[PDB]
Amino acid sequence: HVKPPQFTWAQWFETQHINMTSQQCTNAMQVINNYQRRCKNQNTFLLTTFANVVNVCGNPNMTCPSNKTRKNCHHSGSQVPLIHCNLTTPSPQNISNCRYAQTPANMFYIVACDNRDQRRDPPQYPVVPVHLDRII
Repeated sequence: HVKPPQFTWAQWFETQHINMTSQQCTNAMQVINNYQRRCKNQNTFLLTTFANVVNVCGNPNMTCPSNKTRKNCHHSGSQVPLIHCNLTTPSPQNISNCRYAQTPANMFYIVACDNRDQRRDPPQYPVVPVHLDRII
């Protein structure tokens, strides 16, 4: 996974998975895609707060289903409302014209968390989410 350089991993997590800037996937995805310079095939927005995800980082460590040598993952405990956005119409030379479907659900999630970026993440949160590993 890669991010634009002005973001820490936690900031990028928040941009991709928390700050759904419209309740409509096509609009919300414009932000992510404009930053990544491509249309993502799929993306999940969790209808939860960043603070709530930080607190999930405090749940017991577990193996990450997507990256099995990693043990920095944490299960949400409870289901949360979320929205899955799926690309319906690619437009790689004009990202603004990508269109998405959306699928609401209530599901558990598994997040990878790490120590914050020393220089650029706020000291408020020593431990931050960095990857949305799995939805279940």
